Amino acid sequence: NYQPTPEDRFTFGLWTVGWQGRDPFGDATRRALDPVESVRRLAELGAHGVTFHDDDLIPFGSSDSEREEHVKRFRQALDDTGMKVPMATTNLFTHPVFKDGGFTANDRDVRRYALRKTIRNIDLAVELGAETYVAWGGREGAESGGAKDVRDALDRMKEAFDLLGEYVTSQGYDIRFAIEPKPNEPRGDILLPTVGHALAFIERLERPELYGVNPEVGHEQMAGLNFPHGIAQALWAGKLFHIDLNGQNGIKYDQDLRFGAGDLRAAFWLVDLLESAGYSGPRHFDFKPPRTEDFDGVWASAAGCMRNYLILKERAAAFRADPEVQEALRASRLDELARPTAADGLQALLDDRSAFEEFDVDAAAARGMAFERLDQLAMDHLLGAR
Amino acid sequence: NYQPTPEDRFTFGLWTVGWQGRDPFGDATRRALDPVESVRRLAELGAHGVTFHDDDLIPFGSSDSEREEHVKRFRQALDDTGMKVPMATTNLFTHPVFKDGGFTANDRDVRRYALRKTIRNIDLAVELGAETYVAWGGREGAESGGAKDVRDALDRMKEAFDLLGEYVTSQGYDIRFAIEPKPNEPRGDILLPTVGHALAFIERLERPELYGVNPEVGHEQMAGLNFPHGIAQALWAGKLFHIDLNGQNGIKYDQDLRFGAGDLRAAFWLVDLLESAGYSGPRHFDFKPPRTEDFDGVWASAAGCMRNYLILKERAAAFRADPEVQEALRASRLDELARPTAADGLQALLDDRSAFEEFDVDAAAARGMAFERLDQLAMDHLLGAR
Amino acid sequence: NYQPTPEDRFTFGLWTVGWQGRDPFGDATRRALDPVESVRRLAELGAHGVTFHDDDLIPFGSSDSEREEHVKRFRQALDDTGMKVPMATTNLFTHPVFKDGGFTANDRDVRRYALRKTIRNIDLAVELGAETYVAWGGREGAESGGAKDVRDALDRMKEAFDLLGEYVTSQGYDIRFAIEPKPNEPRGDILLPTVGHALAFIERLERPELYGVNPEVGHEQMAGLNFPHGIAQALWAGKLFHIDLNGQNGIKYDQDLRFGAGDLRAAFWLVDLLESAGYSGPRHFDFKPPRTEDFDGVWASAAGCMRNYLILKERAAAFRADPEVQEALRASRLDELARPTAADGLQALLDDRSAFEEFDVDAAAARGMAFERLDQLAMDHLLGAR
Amino acid sequence: NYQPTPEDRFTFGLWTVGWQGRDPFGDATRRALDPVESVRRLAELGAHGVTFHDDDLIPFGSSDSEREEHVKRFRQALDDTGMKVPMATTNLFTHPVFKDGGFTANDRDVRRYALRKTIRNIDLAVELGAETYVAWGGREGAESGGAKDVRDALDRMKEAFDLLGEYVTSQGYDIRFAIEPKPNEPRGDILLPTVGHALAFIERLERPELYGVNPEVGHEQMAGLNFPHGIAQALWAGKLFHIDLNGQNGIKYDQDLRFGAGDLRAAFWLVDLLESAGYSGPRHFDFKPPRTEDFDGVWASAAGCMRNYLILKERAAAFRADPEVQEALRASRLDELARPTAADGLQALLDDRSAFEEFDVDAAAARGMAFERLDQLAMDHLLGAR
Ligand SMILES: [Mg+2]
Ligand SMILES: [Mg+2]
Ligand SMILES: [Mg+2]
Ligand SMILES: [Mg+2]
Ligand SMILES: [Mg+2]
Ligand SMILES: [Mg+2]
Ligand SMILES: [Mg+2]
Ligand SMILES: [Mg+2]
Repeated sequence: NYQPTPEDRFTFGLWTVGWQGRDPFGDATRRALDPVESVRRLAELGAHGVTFHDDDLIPFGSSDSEREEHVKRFRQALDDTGMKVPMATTNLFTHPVFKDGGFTANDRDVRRYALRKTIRNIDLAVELGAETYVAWGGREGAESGGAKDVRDALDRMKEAFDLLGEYVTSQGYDIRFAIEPKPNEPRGDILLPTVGHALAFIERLERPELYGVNPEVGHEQMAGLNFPHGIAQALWAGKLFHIDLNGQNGIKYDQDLRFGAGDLRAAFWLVDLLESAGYSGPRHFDFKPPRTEDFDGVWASAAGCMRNYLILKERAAAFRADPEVQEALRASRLDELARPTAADGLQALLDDRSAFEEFDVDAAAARGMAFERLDQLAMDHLLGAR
Repeated sequence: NYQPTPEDRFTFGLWTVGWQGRDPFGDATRRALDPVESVRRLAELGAHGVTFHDDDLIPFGSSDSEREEHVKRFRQALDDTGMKVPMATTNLFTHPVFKDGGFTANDRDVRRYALRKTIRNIDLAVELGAETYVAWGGREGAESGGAKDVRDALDRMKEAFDLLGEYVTSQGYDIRFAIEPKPNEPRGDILLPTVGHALAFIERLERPELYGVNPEVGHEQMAGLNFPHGIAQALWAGKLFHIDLNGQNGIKYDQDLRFGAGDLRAAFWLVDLLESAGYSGPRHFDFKPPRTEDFDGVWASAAGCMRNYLILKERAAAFRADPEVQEALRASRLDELARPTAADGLQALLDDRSAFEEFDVDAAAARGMAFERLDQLAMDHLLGAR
Repeated sequence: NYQPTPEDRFTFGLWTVGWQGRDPFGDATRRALDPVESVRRLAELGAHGVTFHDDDLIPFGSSDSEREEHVKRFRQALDDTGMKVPMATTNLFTHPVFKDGGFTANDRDVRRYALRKTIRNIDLAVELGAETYVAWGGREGAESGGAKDVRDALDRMKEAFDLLGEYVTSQGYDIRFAIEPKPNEPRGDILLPTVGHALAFIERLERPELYGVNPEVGHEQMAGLNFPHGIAQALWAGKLFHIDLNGQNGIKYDQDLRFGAGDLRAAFWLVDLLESAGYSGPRHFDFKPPRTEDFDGVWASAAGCMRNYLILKERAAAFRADPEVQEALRASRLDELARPTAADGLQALLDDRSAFEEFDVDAAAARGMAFERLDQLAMDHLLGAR
Repeated sequence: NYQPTPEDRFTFGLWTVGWQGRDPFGDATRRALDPVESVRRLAELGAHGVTFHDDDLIPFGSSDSEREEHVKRFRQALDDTGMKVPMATTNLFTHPVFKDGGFTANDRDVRRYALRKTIRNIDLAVELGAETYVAWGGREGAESGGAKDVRDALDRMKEAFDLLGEYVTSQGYDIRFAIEPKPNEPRGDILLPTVGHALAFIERLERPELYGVNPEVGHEQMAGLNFPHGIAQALWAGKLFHIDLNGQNGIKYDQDLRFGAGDLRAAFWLVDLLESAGYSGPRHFDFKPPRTEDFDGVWASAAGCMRNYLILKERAAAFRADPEVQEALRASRLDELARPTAADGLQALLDDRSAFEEFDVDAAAARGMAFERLDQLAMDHLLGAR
């Protein structure tokens, strides 16, 4: 009954099930989890692997000696469980030194420190076998207009990512970068606030082939945007390197609900798209078990993430395989959308009198699109009424 | 007292002061304006020029004979007033044939018709001396998930813009295209919903140098985004070809208030940015005089657009020239943001022990950014308290 | 298979399936429907009844003679089909005279005209057997701060509703009023913008027992509010006289999607609440078939409204009847929420040392709420995985 | 130059300038402030008084002995400075025991504990001379639909407030309660989410005269609502007992910016309303100095709160005193809005043929409202261009 296996490629951040429940108005409600027990519990639930910030695994300020001991304990748990580490990232947001950003801090010495902290963790990520390195610039931004010249900040952001790209190519590392956008919180406005802004920025880097996006369901929805549409544009550009799955109820603070919560129909269309397009990367959950929950609720919440993906996967597959849906797709002319507008070329189009001079505009306008019948078949499939 | 002259490059769409006041719930409250009287009245107000949709100037369905007479009347009014036409665009949204889009309609024959309708108006725009041709894909989108395969739609959108680019280069026209993003309305979700999505899409076109963005204040604010930040990224990419100025009160329907209304502080930071960066294109107002107004209120509203720009221009210039503000900018290290993070290169950075091993993280964290004092000086300048 | 019957009390506005598809940017895509054919088609679909604005049934400006003929045709169709008319309302928003409002227009003569137009339709509504009279003040509001003194406007709004209440009591009519809130559109801000504001206003009227609320799914969601929570407060106050069912995708223009579209999980919790609380009024759909659709799509969209309600009704009933869910409700202490905090009284509470002096705050804090397991059971029931 | 004095009645929460800068993603950037030094520094800035949560003044878990010493130190600083304490409140949100709420927690023993914790602080507030006791139910709410039966929760909320009202009347205390609404954060949805919901709830309490609202600028704007409109309705109902002043940039997390930041024009219309209506309560700032700031930035931010109020007060007064504005108000018929619609009564209205039968609807519709000229005069006054 919708049981995950490591072949489903479900992954979790250490910081997700490990979130102690401290929010802007309240103290932690759960004790800290040992990264080793998180790996063990996730493996029993059917997870494929885990991800980490440097500071999740190695407490900030650790000596090189303690650092080695933390990695060895972690590596032993991975060996014992068969869990993989497909992605890693840097914490450039918790420590007070990053209060005005890491890569785009106004202070130059902070920017240099941020780069050195990142490079150190890239080495560790490669050693653990990570294939994607995520950058979430949570402190890159501003609360007021004069605090940040955004053109200069984008220069600094490009400089930082270009240097990271020079570092991985000079070391011969087989790792790629993924930028994770977020529109706001904790800064009043964050630089590169949506998937689109991040995709546009990547095209200005020196080695654009090394960089893609790591979109998160809830973050695009914090701007009221259609997440499946944004994912489709990232896939269209060949830039969907990784994805963060969770839930969000509209435009408000970043909720990080378990996947399937929040906008359920958007979750259906997302799974339909990822499975149809053959996305083969990790299905990563960046979620927070609500601070109302004890540790039993943490693992129930994590299990629910994977369960909801598998239920939606089944429903989307039944939707696409239904002959009546295939009939409805043709009635709405989805087949015609996939055909070129003018494969005959510009000159043939200009000479084609049926495209303008003799085009019956009233007859074309009278054709219904039959979209509502199609959408109700999708609803019926989602709800199990077909 | 803040009087505009044609040297200020203020322009208005015919459809702005010409809006009759029909909204989704109500009939028109004003009679239609002759395009010739709009040109005359705007010239008396100090405007530099006007813009038009094809269907604003030539009523849909006009014969070639009536078309010639409409253009000649319009050209005579331009000659009589000295008004310019710096931009033109196509109406691909009003007629029922465009109910599922123009360039990305599911029906192939509609897509071909949309291209022919656009090409015809490009010829006219060039004849009138327009330098920028704007495309607002208001019907390109969907209300439901299955109605539009977004990857196929982006293929169709790229095909359409590539064909337009082939057309202007083969004709030898000196005109460039600007895509105007909008996140929603009238479609449930519109393709290329923000400046970022449009910038990313442009980089996939065959001749990207021909295409830029035409951002609108209110449209980015309909996604809760920081409009000056988005403009800065467009300037950083070299893609700000045109701009639509107006006002918007938050995330809701597209209000198109007169410029300066809505988010007043964002308007200040926008003008500061455009003037500092030396933007030399038209200051175009895409606004709607509220349907509460008679024709006297229409011209008062249009005059207010230009007045508010000139007041904000004065205040932003006083802000940047104030020695105390220049002192505060250095106190907040805006000068350091403009300096390279690592002009010494990657290897020097890796060997620099002051960037990590010997970096005093507690001393750097204790430095205040002094952003609040800087922002209050900006407030004082905006309010005329300095 | 989820077939509606008139016993389900599904009703539709004439203006819903009759919407011609004119939006702020486009002309109508469908021809006008005769109110008589709408009644016939809805009856065949299983609807219980219809609702109307005065101007939906009797074209504005009609003579008393034409008025009588329009009512007689309509009454004959009701007799032929068995359809009821449970609710009626006034159009105080389409005609230009209402551009600054009806009851709160700045012009006194418009306010008097608005009252007379309303009173005339109350008489007709009573004659047709309507039990609820809805008031949606779509033009009561402002785009700018100085245009409307809101305290004076609330005086005028109270005066108007008090006069309507005096009229129905003096005539001996058995009809009640329901105020329909909306936060914005077509005005920049609308007075009484949410269910809460309307409930508070009602308590200041001379005869508060005559007035309740007519909340609409999409309107509360245009403020990002939880619609089932707002309905619960209206039920708690005894003021849910009527309800408008539809769908909305977040904070944007009023979409009026078919019910079940938009926020699907909120639709589930709404149906669960209405059915558990024993709401016995009409299930009214205020929706607009998208303008992409021809007339076949209109009736498919209307049928989908009722189908989705019946599917959700089945799923919510299975959720509440599931013994495992009843167990989970007790594990989350929903039973304790229903028990008085201090039925022993204030003095016993003050003397109860187990409530403070000897309360084990750490042991209470450690109890998990088990909310995530409960919410996943709700998800499983909604998706038909149980 | 816009200097505050204690006669301006500016007050600050201890938790405002005392905020250490811990946010959901980052550690504190400032050390804790002694409440005594906050009182001294605020007095030097011209503040009138301070407010506190119980846990701001007396650390949680303090013995009665330490409690007495904390109050005595605080009282001495008030005596030394002349600072007043006009308002106090309870922290029912930080400690883990309150993770599912205080007054509406599902666990009955937590609800009883919450009441006892509140009653203890009411005694202290009265001893310090507070006139208003604020309740912000930050944890009263839910992240999921089944976790909270909202009708039962409203019963529990009414029970709690009724008991507090019985307590203050039985003790003979001269204190009133003010409910502070917030739509979300830290809960997914918070009960009584707006001013309207809180006003409606108050009317169901046993002694409604004891309860009013404490609206906060940013909280109503988190629902996209017009804050001056909501304040006007609270004033109209006689329920504006207190107010929280700050700034917010649209629909997102609760920013608590200094007053005047965020929506500047809404701040102008708010001050215009408070001063015109003769609001005589405290001008309380509930704001957070951004965590980018050191302690010098904290006091600059607090000073900016008061400065911006005084500048806006001057501009609103000049606006209302300008003869040209008074002329424009009559041109827009604000005088007619203040006059009764039908002081002649219902029967005279029904017999008045000029209100309907002979009303010239086309002539009334043609009248412009002149709102745009009025709004530009307001803009000119705000910007100091008049
Ligand atoms: Mg998130
Ligand atoms: Mg993430
Ligand atoms: Mg617009
Ligand atoms: Mg525009
Ligand atoms: Mg609606
Ligand atoms: Mg409605
Ligand atoms: Mg706040
Ligand atoms: Mg507050």
